[PDB]
Amino acid sequence: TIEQKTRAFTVPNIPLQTLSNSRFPSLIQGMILSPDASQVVQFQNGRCLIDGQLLGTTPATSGQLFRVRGKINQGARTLNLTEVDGKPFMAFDSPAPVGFPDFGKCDWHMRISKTPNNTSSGDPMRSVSVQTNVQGFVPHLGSIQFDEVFNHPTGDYIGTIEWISQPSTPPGTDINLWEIPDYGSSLSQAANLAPPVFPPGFGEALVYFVSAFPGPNNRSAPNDVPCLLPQEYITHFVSEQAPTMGDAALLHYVDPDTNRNLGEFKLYPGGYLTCVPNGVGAGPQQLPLNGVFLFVSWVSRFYQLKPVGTA
Amino acid sequence: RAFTVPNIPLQTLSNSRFPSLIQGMILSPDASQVVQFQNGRCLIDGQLLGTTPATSGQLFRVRGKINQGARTLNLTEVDGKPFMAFDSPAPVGFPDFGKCDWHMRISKTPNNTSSGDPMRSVSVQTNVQGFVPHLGSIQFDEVFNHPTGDYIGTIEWISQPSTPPGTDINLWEIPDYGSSLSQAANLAPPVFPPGFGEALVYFVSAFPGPNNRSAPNDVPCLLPQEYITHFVSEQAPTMGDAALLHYVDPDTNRNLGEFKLYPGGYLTCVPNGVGAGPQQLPLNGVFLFVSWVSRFYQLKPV
Ligand SMILES: CC(=O)N[C@H]1[C@H](Oc2ccc([N+](=O)[O-])cc2)O[C@H](CO)[C@@H](O[C@@H]2O[C@@H](C)[C@@H](O)[C@@H](O)[C@@H]2O)[C@@H]1O[C@@H]1O[C@H](CO)[C@H](O)[C@H](O)[C@H]1O[C@@H]1O[C@@H](C)[C@@H](O)[C@@H](O)[C@@H]1O
Ligand SMILES: CC(=O)N[C@H]1[C@H](Oc2ccc([N+](=O)[O-])cc2)O[C@H](CO)[C@@H](O[C@@H]2O[C@@H](C)[C@@H](O)[C@@H](O)[C@@H]2O)[C@@H]1O[C@@H]1O[C@H](CO)[C@H](O)[C@H](O)[C@H]1O[C@@H]1O[C@@H](C)[C@@H](O)[C@@H](O)[C@@H]1O
Ligand code: NA
Ligand code: NA
Repeated sequence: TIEQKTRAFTVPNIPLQTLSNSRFPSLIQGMILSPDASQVVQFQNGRCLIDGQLLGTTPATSGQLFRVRGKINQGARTLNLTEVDGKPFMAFDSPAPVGFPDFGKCDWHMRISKTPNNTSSGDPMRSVSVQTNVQGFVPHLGSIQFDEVFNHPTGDYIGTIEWISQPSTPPGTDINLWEIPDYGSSLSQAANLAPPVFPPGFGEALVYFVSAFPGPNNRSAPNDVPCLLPQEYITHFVSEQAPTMGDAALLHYVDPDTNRNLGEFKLYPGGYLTCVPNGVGAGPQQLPLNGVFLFVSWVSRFYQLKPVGTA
Repeated sequence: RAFTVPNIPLQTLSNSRFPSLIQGMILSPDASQVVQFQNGRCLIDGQLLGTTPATSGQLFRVRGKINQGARTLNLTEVDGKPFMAFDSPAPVGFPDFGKCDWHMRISKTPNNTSSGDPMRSVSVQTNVQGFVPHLGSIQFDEVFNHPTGDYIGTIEWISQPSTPPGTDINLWEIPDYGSSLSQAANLAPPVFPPGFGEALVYFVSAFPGPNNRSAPNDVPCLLPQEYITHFVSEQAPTMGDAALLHYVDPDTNRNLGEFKLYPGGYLTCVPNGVGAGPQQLPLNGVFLFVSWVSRFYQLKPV
């Protein structure tokens, strides 16, 4: 319809501190730049074009995000993946089932239970561990491998990663949540991976939204999980499907108390934000978390942003 | 601002009492069922009620301080901000699962270590003297012999209440937020069956744990969480007694049934006799706002 092809672009009118991470369900706790200015990312969750096209394993909503489901035989180590709703995972079509975790460079410590409940007594929760850099980690091929033999009844199991730790191998290496796992095998490449996102350069830098995930690391600091977009942005775009009318959407991060612009950002159609750091050490991490991103105008990709923060 | 609801199939939307996909749309098994959920409560102009969060990020989490050797979790908001006593039933997003024991998993935050499993199991009964979230605290079943600090987590699975012994889980109910001395202030109000041929519509998702029926623990809620987020963002003024919705098959554009969305944040339909109701409909439909109507507008039976 005319209305559909002329639908004005909008973003959710909610403060950032109230919005959610798109790599796991949690409130956003900060904005950061990547420690390495050359950091390329290839997250498989939290990937959506601003006209509402989902990429990688990204779900439309948080209901499906960061869950794992599959069948496992008693005495086996192999979880044969399905979609979160129990339907078959069409392998080679996607890197993994929709919402499957994309936490690379760490060990996963999962909690799962047999579904649906068919019991009248007892604790149904089971602890399993998954390494992501071993030959058995092949979600693209339809399966992942637990560390230990699964001595519990054969069936359909659902759950999630509860906490993460430093990868078992190579021994001594740290968690690196900037990376995704290898979804494929030594024999087969993972098909339909969401593409990499490169630093824009020319004064601009990628903006990441972070939330702490349980577990230790070599730095005795929170495991901050960076993502490109709040989940509510993704849901909004999927619902709205507003046509992209320019190279980038200029956003102002506005203080709700004073109505003053705290920082200029560009939201690119590929589904990521940039800013111009106001010198070394400056950046969006210096801004309060109660601001609201407001859509100002479609702009050229060459449009220059006022630098944000203080060096 | 014109009123709209999210253009996303129902099966892709989320429960507003815990983060999970909606797996069904039902009427209450008891036609006289009154509900008083504290989460998933939002006026359709974007006004949150009870303990309802704007988004799923805050939903169904518990945070507080606990001392090594104590049984008491002194609650904060999920972001660590102080919780004000006597003001609300509980912190924003605090679970509202009544008539069950809670089996929680929590961890000390932020991480300040390079070693170890940080996860702790604790259990909470909701009908005991120590369950007083309105006063800012809940009591664990066992003494907490783990380091003092700021803990965050959620309910992992539920079971039949410890007392009275033998009683079953009933997720149509909420816990007792209040104390012996005072009732909880600012509870979201009860929602009563509308009568006049109409019936309340509930969105259901399964939650882990046993029960006396050896069946799934089904969690009913009044609105998908995405509807709440939408209303909070849009803040569209209510301009009729009810918003008339069509539940549309997006594959064909066929109208599968008429519903009313009331200003108080709940949906009704008219069942076409017994056996009929929204549970007969496929879950891939999208609700579409059609018109503001008066409360006397008669719905076509579903
Ligand atoms: C405190 C506890 O663990 N209670 C268990 C109970 O434990 C014992 C029974 C007898 C002895 N003994 O001879 O000395 C020692 C320990 O065992 C029964 C039977 O297995 C458990 O009840 C059953 O499982 C529950 C999950 C419910 O489905 C219940 O209906 C079943 O009968 C009992 O577990 C507790 O049951 C309570 C209701 O009666 C209530 O549901 C409570 O939350 C349950 O405790 C939880 O589950 C336990 C298995 C355990 O994990 C505990 O830490 C949890 O809090
Ligand atoms: C298999 C295991 O449990 N590995 C543990 C290791 O356990 C033992 C140490 C010594 C004995 N013994 O003398 O007989 C027996 C078992 O203990 C070390 C600490 O000394 C653990 O490493 C530390 O904790 C981890 C969570 C990491 O933070 C790590 O950096 C710390 O040094 C070790 O845990 C495993 O470490 C691996 C990296 O080296 C990897 O992170 C792996 O996932 C860890 O295993 C998990 O955590 C354990 C504590 C345990 O809960 C296990 O079930 C988990 O899979
Ligand atoms: Na692999
Ligand atoms: Na109480």
